[PDB]
Amino acid sequence: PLNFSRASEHRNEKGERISMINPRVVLDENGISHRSRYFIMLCDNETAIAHAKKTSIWAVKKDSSKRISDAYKKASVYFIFVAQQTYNALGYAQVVSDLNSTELPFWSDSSHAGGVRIKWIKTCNLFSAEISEIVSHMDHGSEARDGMEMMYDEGSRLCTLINYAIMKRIGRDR
RNA sequence: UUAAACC
Repeated sequence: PLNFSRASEHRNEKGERISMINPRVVLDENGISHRSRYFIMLCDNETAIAHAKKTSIWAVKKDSSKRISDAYKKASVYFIFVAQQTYNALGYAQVVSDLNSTELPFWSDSSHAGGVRIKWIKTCNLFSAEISEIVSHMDHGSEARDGMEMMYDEGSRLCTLINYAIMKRIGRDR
């Protein structure tokens, strides 16, 4: 079972922090991998998520746009989509363009900085108690804030849990 | 709906 209480204590022989799931993955002092970075999208709008599952365009919020665009410079960047009120996992996707003002989804509003293209990896409408728990403690033990970056081990565990449910025919949406 | 990466 994953426990972050001692995550800072997982270290290699050089003193670098390493992942609790895969000890070969070197992390910064925030638990983030320079190679693979994960952001949560807390979805409150059925129209937006259904349109994004069809068209693969997402609107990024002003408050998280700079950090996401900076992460896209040298890492693979993933968005994990979670329904805000129920914490159902809706899927996860890789960001395959940077922020731009040329291609916006029609549902974007003044909260959004611009658009990105995504490539869906899995889609679902899934309840999992461990996904719920990870989202509920993502901000230092308190609930995730929309657009926040999470730790490598949180992103990787969420992808594993989504994949596992889909392969068991649980929470599929297609 | 075969995560990616690392091995």
